[PDB]
Amino acid sequence: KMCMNASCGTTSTVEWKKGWPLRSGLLADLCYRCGSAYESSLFCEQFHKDQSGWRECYLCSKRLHCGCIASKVTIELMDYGGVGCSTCAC
Amino acid sequence: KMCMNASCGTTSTVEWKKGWPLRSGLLADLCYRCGSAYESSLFCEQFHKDQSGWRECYLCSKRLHCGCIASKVTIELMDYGGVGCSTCAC
Ligand SMILES: [Zn+2]
Ligand SMILES: [Zn+2]
Ligand SMILES: [Zn+2]
Ligand SMILES: [Zn+2]
Ligand SMILES: [Zn+2]
Ligand SMILES: [Zn+2]
Repeated sequence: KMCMNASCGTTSTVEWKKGWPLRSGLLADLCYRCGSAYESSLFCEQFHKDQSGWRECYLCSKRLHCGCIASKVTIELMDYGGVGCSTCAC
Repeated sequence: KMCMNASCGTTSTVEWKKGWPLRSGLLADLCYRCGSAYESSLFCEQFHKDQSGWRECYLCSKRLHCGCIASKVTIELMDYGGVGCSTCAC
């Protein structure tokens, strides 16, 4: 196992964890630190701050990391453009 | 019918066209101008230049409008972050 957080990529951790669904449909491997962040639903806030792709929810203005598999399940693409939190879209 | 391009929204056009799949699974209505842009695969280049969400393909650096239903079918979310054109990912 290797942690699938590119900025991390450790092979040693006190405990392995699971992350997002891969394009294979299988579930990514994360180290204890990165996996804890993912479970907290703050993976992209913690690791992808500098990256391109951030938009704002159309209703609450929460920052949403688009074009990113790690946040895919929490972002709704809206019918006429833009994105919403799963809360605010549904 | 009303063109589902928010910057447009006309109700009069010489010819109606179809756009992206809606979250209902049905297919959006676009006027002749916006629909032509969509068929050309340059809708987001033509209308969403100023918007947030643009990333670069991990391999060819093409600009890809993420968090956007109009480009959803042309963008692959990669297993470890970032995006690729359908060409470069597959
Ligand atoms: Zn890690
Ligand atoms: Zn992210
Ligand atoms: Zn929201
Ligand atoms: Zn139009
Ligand atoms: Zn777009
Ligand atoms: Zn590409």
